[PDB]
Amino acid sequence: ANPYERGPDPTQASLEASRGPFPVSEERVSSPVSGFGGGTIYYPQENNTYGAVAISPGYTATQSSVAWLGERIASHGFVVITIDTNTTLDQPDSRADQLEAALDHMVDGASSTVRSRIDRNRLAVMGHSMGGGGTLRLASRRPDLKAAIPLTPWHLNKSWSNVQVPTLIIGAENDTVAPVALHAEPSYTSIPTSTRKAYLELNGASHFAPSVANATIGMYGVAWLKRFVDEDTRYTRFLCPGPRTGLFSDVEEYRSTCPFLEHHHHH
Ligand SMILES: [Mg+2]
Ligand SMILES: [Mg+2]
Ligand SMILES: [Mg+2]
Repeated sequence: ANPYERGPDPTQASLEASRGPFPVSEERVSSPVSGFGGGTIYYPQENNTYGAVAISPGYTATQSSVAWLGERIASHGFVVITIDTNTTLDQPDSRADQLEAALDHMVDGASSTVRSRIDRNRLAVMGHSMGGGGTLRLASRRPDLKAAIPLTPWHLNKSWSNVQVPTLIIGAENDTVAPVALHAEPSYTSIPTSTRKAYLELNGASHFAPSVANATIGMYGVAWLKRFVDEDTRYTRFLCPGPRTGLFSDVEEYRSTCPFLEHHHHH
């Protein structure tokens, strides 16, 4: 059976809840750290190896705008760094470099407590807005990553025809900053159909929906990471065919390259 599985069997209820099943502790990153502005590493207290996730905030924002996400995701069994960027005005491709440097810091710069809890073969990135653009760029050039989740992404580039990393893009229907028509949707469509991918558009939502605790983002974010960072097929049933859409849905639409096919071993 899958040795990367962690935590009890998921339900809709457990994934929509404020916290996952794992108590978490934090490590503040040193002042001058190489390649990014600083951050907070959230890690399960329970001594095991977990996947690791770097999360970038957006233009004019700090780690505080994605702090909820780092704690919520860590509590489902992941090591998560929420970064500050060099400056709050850094553009998406700079945020891509800073996400990569944060991954390097978790495996090669953090305490033994942190390094010992990471399976460094199993890594993911996430980001809000320009951080979401950074997620796409880094994914484009690191096909070794297990997952990428751009949240209401902004990037001047719409063409991601090289991305092989399983990618879940969350768009916000009423986004006026990074309209899904100009960013999320063309970016999604350009990703090769051979890539495991999905696009979840939040009904009614604005650009800033990922900057505060959201049950839909939390549920689908966690389930994506479980499915791909942990290869956890207990989570496939939430992703494929995916959430109910329409008028009383929190989801306006959902696209995917479902089904998501598994590999396996015999004991
Ligand atoms: Mg086994
Ligand atoms: Mg709608
Ligand atoms: Mg749409």
